Amino acid sequence: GSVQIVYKPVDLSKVTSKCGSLGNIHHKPGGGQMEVKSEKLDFKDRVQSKIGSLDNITHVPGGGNKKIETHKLTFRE
Repeated sequence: GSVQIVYKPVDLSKVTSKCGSLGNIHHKPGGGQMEVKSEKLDFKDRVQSKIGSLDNITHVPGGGNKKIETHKLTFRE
């Protein structure tokens, strides 16, 4: 009972951008008020929590292109 597996993916992709002039970008947030009351806080096994955040981001990638590629081969008898 012979088994023969061949996994030959080809990818010639191009995630491309072109942008002549990126700019003149103003991010002027006007402040705020945050209150959080808790008694107890238990966490376990790969928890990702934020509690009480006042957070400003300005993110101007000239490019900002992303490619995510997952090859997963699994074999069981």
